[PDB]
Amino acid sequence: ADPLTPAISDRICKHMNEDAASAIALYAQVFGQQTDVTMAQMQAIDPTGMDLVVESEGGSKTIRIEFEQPLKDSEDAHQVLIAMAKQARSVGKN
Amino acid sequence: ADPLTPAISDRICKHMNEDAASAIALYAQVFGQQTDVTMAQMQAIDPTGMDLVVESEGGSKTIRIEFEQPLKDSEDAHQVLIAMAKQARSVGKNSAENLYFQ
Ligand code: HEB
Repeated sequence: ADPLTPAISDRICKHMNEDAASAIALYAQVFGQQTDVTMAQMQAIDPTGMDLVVESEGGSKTIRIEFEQPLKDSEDAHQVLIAMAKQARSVGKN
Repeated sequence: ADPLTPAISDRICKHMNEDAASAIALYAQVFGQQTDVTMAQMQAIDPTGMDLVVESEGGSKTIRIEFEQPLKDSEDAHQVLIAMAKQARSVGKNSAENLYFQ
């Protein structure tokens, strides 16, 4: 139940970039409305949103995705990210 | 750098059964040599191995997967589990098919 400190953010991003690099690209494609996503890495996460580095058509744009509900702790972030991954996977397969 | 205590095992297994249920089935399929796995849940994890409950059309079999290298801490476990999931996915991409001739 750790608060979303910058130290926690770097930890979440570090692990998210290696374990769920697939989900990060889906975030950029579905919620970030990015086409032709090659790679996507998480740069930061805070209570109100997350920042993604999206590689596309030989170009590295950084986008920001705002959570509808503000996050309070690490567990809150965990639950939103898992749900967003499911929502993204459903839309991508269709 | 948390040691792999029984309390840590319960936490890892809980999260792995929630966010990684797909990868635990690949563990049963690839490393556990189980064919036609319906569901697979992780029951326990310790430095020398992990215990899986594998359901295969009403089988509910408990198998044990022994790690090549003993785990040292929770970070080591984290790394090992990810590589095993990637490896399991890779072998799955090299698909096998019964072969028949014209
Ligand atoms: C933040 C919070 C968190 C935490 C603490 C964690 C922790 C963890 N984890 Fe995690 N994960 C996560 C969040 C997380 N996580 C996510 C979000 C994901 C995603 C899922 C998907 O992909 O969708 C994962 C995912 C995951 C997976 C899957 C991947 C693949 O692809 O296969 C695995 C195996 C893991 C492991 C793990 C471990 C061992 C641990 C302990 C250290 N993970």
